[PDB]
Amino acid sequence: QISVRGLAGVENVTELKKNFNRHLHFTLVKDRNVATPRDYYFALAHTVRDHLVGRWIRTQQHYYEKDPKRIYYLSLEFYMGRTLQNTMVNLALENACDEATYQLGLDMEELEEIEEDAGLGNGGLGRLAACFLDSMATLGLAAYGYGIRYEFGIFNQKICGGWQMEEADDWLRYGNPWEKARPEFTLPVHFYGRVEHTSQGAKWVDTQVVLAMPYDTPVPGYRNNVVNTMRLWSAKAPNDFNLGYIQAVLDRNLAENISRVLYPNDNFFEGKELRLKQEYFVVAATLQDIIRRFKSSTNFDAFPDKVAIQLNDTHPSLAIPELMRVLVDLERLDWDKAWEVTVKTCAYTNHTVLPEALERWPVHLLETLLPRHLQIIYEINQRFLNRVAAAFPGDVDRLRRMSLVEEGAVKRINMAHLCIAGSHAVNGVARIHSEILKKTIFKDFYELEPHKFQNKTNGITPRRWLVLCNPGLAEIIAERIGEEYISDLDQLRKLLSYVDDEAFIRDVAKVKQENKLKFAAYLEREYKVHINPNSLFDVQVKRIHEYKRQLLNCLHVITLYNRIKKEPNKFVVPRTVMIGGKAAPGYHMAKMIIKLITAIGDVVNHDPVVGDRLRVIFLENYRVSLAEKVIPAADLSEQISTAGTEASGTGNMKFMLNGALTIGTMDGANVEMAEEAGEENFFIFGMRVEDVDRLDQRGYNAQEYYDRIPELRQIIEQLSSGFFSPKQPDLFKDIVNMLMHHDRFKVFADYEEYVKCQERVSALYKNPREWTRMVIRNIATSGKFSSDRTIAQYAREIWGVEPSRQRLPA
Amino acid sequence: QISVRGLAGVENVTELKKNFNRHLHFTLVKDRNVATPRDYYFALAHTVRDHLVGRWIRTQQHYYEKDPKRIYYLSLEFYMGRTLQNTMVNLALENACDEATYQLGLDMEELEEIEEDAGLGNGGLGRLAACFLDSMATLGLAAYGYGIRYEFGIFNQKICGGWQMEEADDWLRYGNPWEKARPEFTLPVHFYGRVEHTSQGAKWVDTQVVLAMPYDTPVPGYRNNVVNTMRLWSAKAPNDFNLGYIQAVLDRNLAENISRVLYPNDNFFEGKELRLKQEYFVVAATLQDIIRRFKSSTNFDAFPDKVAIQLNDTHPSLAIPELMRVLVDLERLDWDKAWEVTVKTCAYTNHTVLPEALERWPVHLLETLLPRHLQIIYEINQRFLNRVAAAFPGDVDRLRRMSLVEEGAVKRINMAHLCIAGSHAVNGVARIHSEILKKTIFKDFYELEPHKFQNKTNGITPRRWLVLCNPGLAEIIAERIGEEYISDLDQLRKLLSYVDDEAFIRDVAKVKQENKLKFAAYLEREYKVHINPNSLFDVQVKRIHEYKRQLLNCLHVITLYNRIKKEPNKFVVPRTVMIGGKAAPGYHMAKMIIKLITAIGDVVNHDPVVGDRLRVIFLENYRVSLAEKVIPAADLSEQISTAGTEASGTGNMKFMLNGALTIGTMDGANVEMAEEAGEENFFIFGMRVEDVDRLDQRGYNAQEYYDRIPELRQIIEQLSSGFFSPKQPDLFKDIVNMLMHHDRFKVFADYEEYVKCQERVSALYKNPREWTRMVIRNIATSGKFSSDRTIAQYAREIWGVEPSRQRLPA
Ligand SMILES: Nc1ccn([C@@H]2O[C@H](CO)[C@@H](O)[C@H](O)[C@H]2O)c(=O)n1
Ligand SMILES: Nc1ccn([C@@H]2O[C@H](CO)[C@@H](O)[C@H](O)[C@H]2O)c(=O)n1
Ligand SMILES: *Cc1c(COP(=O)(O)O)cnc(C)c1O
Ligand SMILES: *Cc1c(COP(=O)(O)O)cnc(C)c1O
Repeated sequence: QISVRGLAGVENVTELKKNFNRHLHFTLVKDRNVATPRDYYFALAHTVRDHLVGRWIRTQQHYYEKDPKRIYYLSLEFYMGRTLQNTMVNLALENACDEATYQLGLDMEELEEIEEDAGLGNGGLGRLAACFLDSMATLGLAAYGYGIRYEFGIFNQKICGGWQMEEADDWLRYGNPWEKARPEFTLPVHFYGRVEHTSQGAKWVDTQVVLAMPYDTPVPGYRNNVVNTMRLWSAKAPNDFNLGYIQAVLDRNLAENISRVLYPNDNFFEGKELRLKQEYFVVAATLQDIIRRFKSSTNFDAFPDKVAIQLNDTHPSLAIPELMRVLVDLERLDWDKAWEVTVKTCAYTNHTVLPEALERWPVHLLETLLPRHLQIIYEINQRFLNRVAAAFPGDVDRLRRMSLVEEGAVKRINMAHLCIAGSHAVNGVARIHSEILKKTIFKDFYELEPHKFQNKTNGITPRRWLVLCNPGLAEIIAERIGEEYISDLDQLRKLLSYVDDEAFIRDVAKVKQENKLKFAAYLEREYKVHINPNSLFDVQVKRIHEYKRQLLNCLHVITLYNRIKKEPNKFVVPRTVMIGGKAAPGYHMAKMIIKLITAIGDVVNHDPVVGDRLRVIFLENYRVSLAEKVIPAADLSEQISTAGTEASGTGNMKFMLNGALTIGTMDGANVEMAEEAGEENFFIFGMRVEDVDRLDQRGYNAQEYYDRIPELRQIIEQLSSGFFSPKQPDLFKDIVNMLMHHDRFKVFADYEEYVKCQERVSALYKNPREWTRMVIRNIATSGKFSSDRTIAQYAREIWGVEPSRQRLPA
Repeated sequence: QISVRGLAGVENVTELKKNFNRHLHFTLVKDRNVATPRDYYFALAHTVRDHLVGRWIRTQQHYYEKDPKRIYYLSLEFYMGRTLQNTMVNLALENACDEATYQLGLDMEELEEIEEDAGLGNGGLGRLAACFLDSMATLGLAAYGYGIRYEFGIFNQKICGGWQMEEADDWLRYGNPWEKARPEFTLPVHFYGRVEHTSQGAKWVDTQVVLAMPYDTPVPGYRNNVVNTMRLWSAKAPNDFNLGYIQAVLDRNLAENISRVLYPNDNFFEGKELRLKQEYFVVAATLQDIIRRFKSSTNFDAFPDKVAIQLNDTHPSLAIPELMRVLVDLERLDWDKAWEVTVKTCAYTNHTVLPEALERWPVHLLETLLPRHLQIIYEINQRFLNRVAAAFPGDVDRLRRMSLVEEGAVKRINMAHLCIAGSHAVNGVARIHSEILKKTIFKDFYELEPHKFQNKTNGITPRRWLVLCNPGLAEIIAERIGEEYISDLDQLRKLLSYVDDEAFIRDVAKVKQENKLKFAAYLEREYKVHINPNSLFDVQVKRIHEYKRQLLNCLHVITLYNRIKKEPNKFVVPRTVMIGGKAAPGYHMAKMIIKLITAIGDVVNHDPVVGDRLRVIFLENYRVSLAEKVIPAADLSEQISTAGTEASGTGNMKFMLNGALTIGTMDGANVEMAEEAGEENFFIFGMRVEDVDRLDQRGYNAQEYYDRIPELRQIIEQLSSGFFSPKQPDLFKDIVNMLMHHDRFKVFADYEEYVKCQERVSALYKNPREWTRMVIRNIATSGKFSSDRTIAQYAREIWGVEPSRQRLPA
């Protein structure tokens, strides 16, 4: 059908069809008379999977022959989403498969909607890992993703009575055709026990053993025949476990619960034992696998030359003391040499500066669960502080500030401090975030070892986030500059020479209109909700959190509503305000924010005077597959976190690449995006980081804004009086109280400028031609935000390996 | 290689090889350089499985088109064993596969040893179900096996320090290539709740829901292209289950524990709630499936004409009140009509008369778990007793004896009484057992409804128990009378005309010698134990239980030992005494019996004076795959249960078909076996049922035998004094005490005659020619014991369907 989707050759279509029927028969054991759409989806998935195996096997054989340096990306989250379409895109089988299923009398798009999302992540951090695996394979790096195969991923969100309800994400129910169990490579992981000091070295004994069973999933690069591996561990009890009889067998669940479910917290630390077990489980099994592969290439001096371990945040920070444990206790290396190897092998990536998100584990927990690791951590701390004391003689407070051990009610281990000490590189995820790390929370560490600190601005893969979700846009772009940009996004700059091209302007605007129509139809299909395709699509999708300020968006919405009710017969640009995202189960304020959003919709969407001029919809169960649908349909991207809180953000990049203009604060990557496109082509507003600091030094008093802004006051009074909750007048008392007395994120401080900026957005939307020209300038300068650029920088500046675009023989 | 194993055509071998490589590559994702024997086993299994699918699909389509009466065999146990070789035998692919793997450079026998046993059973009852499925498919019946897919089957037995140790049977660890999950057919099962009585009928509400997910396994008939289905249910929690957040997800295990593990009891009832849940779980899911299939053929009058439900013991007895519940509460039929349908649909098979094995569930358990079913049971009881009262006016004791409700400390429901009342047929499993049912425990029921009582003597499938495990014997037999006997075992009688044939006598004896050599080699291979292949193989394999009297065997062994020590330089026929079997985890006496056996071996096997004249080995982890190895190698089959206790026995039939002579009591099927072969060709001894009764009436006093039998006294003194347990002189005090004061099975009463009979066995073994001629007379008359004969009788006399030998188009 379309160019970028590959060729539909006669031979290939014929071969796909026969293999499709073969799997339906032999694999699914069904016939065309009893087969259901799900059956057809699986027949197609297995057919596509077959094309991966040959490449998968030779890629791994290749790495064996050449023995390049291996990159191990450790993460407790991999937000993969669906795999079928992505695989077809990277293998250039999309048009062929579409034609083949068409000839078999089936609609491939219908079949793609049957695949469950692999929701093994919470949000940005997990999605970044997913985009990174794609870029590493596309850049020909010998990389391996290592994580946990959760039986239940992020919960499915249902909205009942306007409230979020959670339900188990049983994503493996019908089976996962993409994974391959490798029980032959099962490894043991130890817990509890005690430390015994003998003649030669310490020994960790009397431990409880839990088996780690690996499952491998292929990660295809973009049309280069490279297929890397993502290995996820599953917990299994040994057969002699707890071995009345019946109970012992039933108690096997205790050990296997380790890989049962993903903790649903976004930017928030919960110090539960089960979570600590998951963190060690992934680290212990992974390191054994790494060392095994290394030995099958004694001389650990070359370990750093053949291995690179990237820690996605502090979640897998135990890799540092675990590596030391193995080298010292098992391999018998002296401490100093072991430490040298560890530091040169590990690298740490920080993703946030929010205090409540940093991991600080209670010493009593580590003491009971991992006694040997606690001893190693103390030793690491002791030697680290000796170095600090020698560099800053007499600075006793610096010593207490930099310690890995925090004193107080309960002693805790600061995992971030542990990561900085044991890594040769520490990076932030956006220029401003990395600068904040050096000026604030890690200032002491930066002064001790300035060379360790770097920046690696985040990115997104243009395969899934452009070609896959927006083929219409990828096509009109390819028509003008070719297909090369898909693996070299910087080429989009060439589109700048078409900003005055009347044909292109029309095509860009047409693609957007088509996406909006398709999404508007979807909302009625699966959610039965009417919306005006002609209105401006104002969307904010991301996890619900106070720092992301969905509340500021709500205030604007209510303002628009009050203004209409004030001057009913006055013209206003029609808007469809869409807000979506999940709230962590135990985050009360976040759940109240979702309720407020639906409550506003209940009032606004049923007011006759408003008509189709303003709609407020809450997008239920926001996840990767839904993002691929709503982002291509958006006109306005809301990125309004309080300056200094959103480390980078990645959703912002997805919107920019797909034709949406951005309204946001100078926070995270927004700064670099505005810098690339030009501030005149971005809708910036609000306090800058320096302004927030000034306000804090002076003291933030929300009452002041309430007293001086009539429109704001009216909104707060509506909330308090029950205007949005008739039957429950004080339903939103907590929200008002927080906004008025303890708003850590200064919602009111940016209200005026936000509303003003939004007016400028509406003014531009009234001029179709100029709105589209600004969109073109955004798309044309989004090249820097490709994860291929990010990974190439990690490769050269941290891992010490050269990326490759060379194809492998198919 | 051998005739009975089929042809190895050029086309077939070529096709098998290419498909083998295809699966190794595409299915296992491996190459010949990294593939392990397990990998090769799976490549072969998938290759063989492919040949099943076509036949499997058309067989089921066939039943849809013709709509014959369906047979549903409900059992909580299906002792299947391995599936690879059995599938090849029934599809006539054995020689072709052997040749193909040979050309690929692999030993197929080595690969077959890698497959885990499907140990979803405890012993005879479970194995019978397995043999029955094979015969039903071979006889072209539209039959379905329905059970539970236990995650853990019968435990693996390890022997440590002479004691049994149990370990989880994680048989699904590497995956099961034979099963096909059918999540699309998942059904809900209800538990707890309460009964609500409304205007029209009762309603079962406020129940907890557990999902039943089916897994289908193909059951191929013998070379007739018929492939039936065995559907096993797996427990799954609904996604809204218990829906802090984390705990709710983890608690899903509570519901899924229902299908976690098989209760390891043989001939013993344990009234645990979890077991009751398993029984209802299989019954509820199965009945919904049956009715669904029936409706997809309102007129429930024809239900009995299209459906037959066979209850394997009382384990699935809840099917009776569950069927009533559905017809009355859901379909709205009047009681009388519903009862008529139920009775004509259900049939019950009793497998034992031991009081401790009968199911008697506490009313308080049913009351809490299945409130509606308890009400229905009371109603059934009320109407049943009204019928008894009308037939035997004034006989109040009969009323209390026949009630389904037993009074006492705690009220219980007698499931056996429930089954007789709600079934149109009740059968025993051997002539003598069925007669005992009518004369004793079910005497009252027989007098009320004589027509319901039948006999269906058990049998074993000659495919697995002859062709598969003893190809050498199947071959020499086929050489003389053809291959027809494999599906018509009665033809073995033609072998009677070869009893004087010198060539045949030599071949029969040669096959046995080869089997013994092969097994002797196996014992050293996997268990490192030396044995003399020239000695007589005296084996007793079956679950450990006091009624099976492994203790009587031990007494004989010790007698042989003492006699040798008494007259060292006297000649005696060399013997290798092999005893094997698992003991239920909570059965103390059974565990002490295993310890005694090993202790005897410790003494006997290391006594220089004995030499290679006597060896005592305990066969560890006895299971189906081990039975297929030891039975073909046995010379003497020990079937020595106390007369009246072994309902039928089936191991006895396996030994008879494979060339072993039998020493046993006139119990169970032994009676019919001796009758078929002729008592002169059987080694019968001991009390007959009538003798046991006489002894009980008089009072069994073990002391009497101890006082009058010097040799017996010596043995008891050796046991008591610690002769077999030096470091622990009183280790076997419990055994001695039981034997002397409370032996329910009169071990001493049969001692003298047993020892005497054993001497007659040794005398015959000294004459090779005559021993073999007697063996030939046994093999030649074992035809009656084929499960094809048993099933044909069930079909005609109970289910009302005609068996068919006609092939289906392949
Ligand atoms: N636990 C955490 C910490 C940070 N983050 C997020 O990670 C992404 C990727 O770097 C950032 O772009 C985002 O700004 C940050 O909040 C997250 O999703 N979860
Ligand atoms: N729970 C029980 C009850 C009887 N049985 C057994 O069933 C078989 C098959 O009919 C009989 O041959 C055997 O005699 C009996 O003990 C058993 O294995 N388990
Ligand atoms: C891209 C993405 C995110 C991250 O969005 P931000 O706005 O950067 O927080 C979160 N969830 C999903 C499903 C995503 O695709
Ligand atoms: C045949 C068989 C049985 C039944 O044996 P009996 O001696 O009749 O009790 C038990 N276990 C296995 C593994 C069998 O194959």
